[PDB]
Amino acid sequence: SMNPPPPETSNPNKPKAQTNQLQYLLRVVLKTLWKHQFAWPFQQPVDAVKLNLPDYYKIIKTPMDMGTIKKRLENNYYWNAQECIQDFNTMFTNCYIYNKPGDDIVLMAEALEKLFLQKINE
Ligand SMILES: CCOc1cc(N2CCC(O)CC2)ccc1Nc1ncc2c(n1)N(C)c1ccccc1C(=O)N2C
Repeated sequence: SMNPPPPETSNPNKPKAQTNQLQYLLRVVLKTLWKHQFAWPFQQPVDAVKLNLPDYYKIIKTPMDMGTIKKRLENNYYWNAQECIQDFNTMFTNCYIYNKPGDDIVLMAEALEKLFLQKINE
């Protein structure tokens, strides 16, 4: 019947930071993934209503997507780069937990994860 609210992208109790690694994650790592041909499923929250996934938000306890990560980065939401990296890992992990080995969406996530890891190697 209804999707939960997307994850928060701003929080005035949460100190704003921008570190040099966070600056790289936005301007290089997120930008590279965002423009990839496999990005489209991950550019917004999972729409469990439209995809007809009544159990998604029961199983996936920390939903995450790159639209949220982009906004977090743009809003200086993260305290350091490790917390941003954790969000990306959560995003890939959610897709692997909900879906099945060999599903196209899974194979897309694995390719983006590999790319992500290659880019965070600078
Ligand atoms: C922006 C446009 O988004 C979509 C368009 C279409 N279609 C449908 C069929 C029409 O004919 C044309 C368009 C289908 C899916 C998406 N979006 C989308 N968002 C998130 C997920 C995802 N798909 N996949 C594939 C998953 C499917 C099942 C369970 C989980 C997921 C999943 O883990 N993620 C990340």
